[PDB]
Amino acid sequence: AEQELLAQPDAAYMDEAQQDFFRDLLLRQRQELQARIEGEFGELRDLERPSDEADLASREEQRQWQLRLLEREKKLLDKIDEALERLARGDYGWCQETGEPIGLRRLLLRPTATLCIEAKERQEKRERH
Repeated sequence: AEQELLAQPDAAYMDEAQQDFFRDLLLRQRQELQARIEGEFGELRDLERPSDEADLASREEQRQWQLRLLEREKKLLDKIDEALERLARGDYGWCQETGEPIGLRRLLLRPTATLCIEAKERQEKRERH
């Protein structure tokens, strides 16, 4: 895998190559998410289909569930679009609190992540109080 290949470079963290890698990843996820949203939309235009009196009860509260997913989903898209821009500005891959590098492994599992590990530990530790 290119993942294998990538997880072998060194203090070349976020060079033109490494960046080009994640731009690919993100865009793929973007198109995937985009098309999945389009799904949950028509999946909604199926509860807008002519309603009946009896099935009205559950069908409404089912539409209620959809709208929250469709909402989570729609936001996730922006999260990606934001990271895709971070890449353009050349601010990608770096921890926002401390300019420190965000793990390459880390970024692989969540390309969308904005903090490095220890920053997250410290932010979760504040949350505890």
